[PDB]
Amino acid sequence: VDLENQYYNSKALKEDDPKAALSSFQKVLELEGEKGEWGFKALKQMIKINFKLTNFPEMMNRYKQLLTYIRSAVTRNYSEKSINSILDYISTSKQMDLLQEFYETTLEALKDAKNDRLWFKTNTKLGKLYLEREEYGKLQKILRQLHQSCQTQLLEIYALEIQMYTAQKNNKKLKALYEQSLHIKSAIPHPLIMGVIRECGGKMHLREGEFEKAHTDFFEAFKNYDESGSPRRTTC
Repeated sequence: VDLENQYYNSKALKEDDPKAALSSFQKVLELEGEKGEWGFKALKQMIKINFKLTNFPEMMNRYKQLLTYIRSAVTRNYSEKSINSILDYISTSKQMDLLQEFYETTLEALKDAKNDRLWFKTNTKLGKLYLEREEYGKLQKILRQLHQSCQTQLLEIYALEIQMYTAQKNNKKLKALYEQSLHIKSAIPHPLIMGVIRECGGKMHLREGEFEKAHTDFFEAFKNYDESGSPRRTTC
């Protein structure tokens, strides 16, 4: 039944040059869409060539065409892996000034209650891009959504909150957040985050006057920064 579409997708996959190949992928899409997993794969390749060579708004258009096979046609797992890989390619190639908008459209299209890690990790990395952008207004909305997703990951949300208030320079809030973050640390995996909050916890203890607790905090933070790497290792 799908014997044709498979072959035309595989035929358009070759060619090397995007000249005439993109129109062939468009012909694969123009076969009446009935499945349509092969149209998704055709557009996925179209995306893979578009941001890598020349024009970007066309990539945004074809990515918006990709964001229709999330719930219907193609399964959530294959779409998750495809979006993740595509986002990694753009992150390695170009910077925030294009990537942030694609992250935003991805989160705008993923309006689904069953999205657990799919919503979270995208919103978290967008939060990091919004930290690099020097935006703190909409970052609070992002952090509101991330905090309300639970009320492992909560410590990440607390680490982003602390990262925001480190630039905002609100000491009392950072003290409250660290004292709240100590509760979640009891049953948790082993990432870098555990040593990030501790750095602030050290500085806070220097602000209050407790130098021994600051010493232990900076020692354990330095151990975590030794396990991950520099630039914060030397400063810690």
